[PDB]
Amino acid sequence: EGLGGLERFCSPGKGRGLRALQPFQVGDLLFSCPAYAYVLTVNERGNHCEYCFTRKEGLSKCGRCKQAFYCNVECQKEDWPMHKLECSPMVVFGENWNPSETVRLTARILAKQKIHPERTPSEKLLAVKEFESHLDKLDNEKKDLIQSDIAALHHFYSKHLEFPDNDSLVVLFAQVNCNGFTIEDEELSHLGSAIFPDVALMNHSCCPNVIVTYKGTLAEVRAVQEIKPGEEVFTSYIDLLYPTEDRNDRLRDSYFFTCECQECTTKDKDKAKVEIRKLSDPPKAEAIRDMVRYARNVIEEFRRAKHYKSPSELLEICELSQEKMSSVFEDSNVYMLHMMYQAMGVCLYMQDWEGALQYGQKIIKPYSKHYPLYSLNVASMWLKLGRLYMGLEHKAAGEKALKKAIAIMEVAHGKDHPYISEIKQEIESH
Ligand SMILES: Nc1ncnc2c1ncn2[C@@H]1O[C@H](CSCC[C@H](N)C(=O)O)[C@@H](O)[C@H]1O
Ligand code: NI
Ligand code: NI
Ligand SMILES: [Zn+2]
Ligand SMILES: [Zn+2]
Ligand SMILES: [Zn+2]
Repeated sequence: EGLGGLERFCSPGKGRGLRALQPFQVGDLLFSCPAYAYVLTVNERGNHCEYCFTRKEGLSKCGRCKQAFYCNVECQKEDWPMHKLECSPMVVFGENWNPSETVRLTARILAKQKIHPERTPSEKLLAVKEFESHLDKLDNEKKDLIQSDIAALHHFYSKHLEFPDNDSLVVLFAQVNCNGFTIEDEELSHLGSAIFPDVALMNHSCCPNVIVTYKGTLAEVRAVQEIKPGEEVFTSYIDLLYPTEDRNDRLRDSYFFTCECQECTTKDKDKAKVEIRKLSDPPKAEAIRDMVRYARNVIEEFRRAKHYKSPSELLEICELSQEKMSSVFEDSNVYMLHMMYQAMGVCLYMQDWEGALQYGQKIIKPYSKHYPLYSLNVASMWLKLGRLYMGLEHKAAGEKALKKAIAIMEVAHGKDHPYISEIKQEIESH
């Protein structure tokens, strides 16, 4: 089956890719991909529906496990062939049931291949079986991690799946690591993980021409730039706030390729991204190389500390790190912004609304200067600052920030996306 107005071609040096045949304007929808296989992240059960992802109050709990909710019984029955892979296992394993989301999603992919071997509507251009794996590029540490996931798959999903051999399972796992998507809500909060075959056919660019948004469990690809007939459709696979070197470190590590787009070539946004303090005695080169090294290393240590250190301690880390950095860097620097965004999140947990709003206010502007025009990160930030304002009863400011969020969202999600009608109703109440 073909996908209208688009075409799968051979992108030189980028393997298989998707190009446009007709023109697409900013905001236009390229295509929609129903999810081939998906799973709702554990920290969201009860909040969202396990079948359609609809966010609602009062959802039908599952009688057997009491850990899976639905809007009604049609969603419960419709989700059974997939939920049964964990209902009983969740009750029998109890506190020992902790498969990694990657393992859960892969189990669902195996169940899907068994129930529907034929090509699905989610595979009109690219098929799950023909996914790029990058297995020959794997080293021993990465092969060891894929081995731990195969051990988890067998350990938790043996009641129903018919596993092939380790050769086939390390391939599928490499394929999921290369083409698996993560679903986020209107605030970029993680909801789940899914497999979107046709969507996984678009290569990466740091200057993307399309954004992927989700309408429930449906992928929607909308043009954020003008796409002319014959030019490739490009998506951003990573967080575009960081400098070139950081971006490619993530691209090479996770996707086995070194981007070459205009941005990675000329590195225009790099300067402002690593703004140095216009001091009287401007910092020395080696001082900057040393500060970038320290910053990158503390990013990693904070990722590690978020797993056992109390919020007070984490906040102390963002403050002390921002202290030591503020001597070479400007607050617009992406490393100061990183520590600040993390601090704002910690305040959001502690329910220190005013502290979270203060940090947000400080972050938003540089955030706009660093990301593209239509960026889901910028929109979700405006959305968060807007709901912070409205919660605290700052109607004027909340209305301004919310309007900014709807500005970008109308392009990315389309003007009729339920998220937008929801924010508009959010403006008509406080
Ligand atoms: N800009 C780019 N430069 C080189 N390779 C790219 C690229 N963008 C995507 N890729 C390749 O695309 C894979 C992502 S899945 C995207 C489609 C892929 N080209 C395929 O034929 O199946 C990456 O692992 C990498 O191999
Ligand atoms: Ni996770
Ligand atoms: Ni991706
Ligand atoms: Zn539902
Ligand atoms: Zn259940
Ligand atoms: Zn790039």
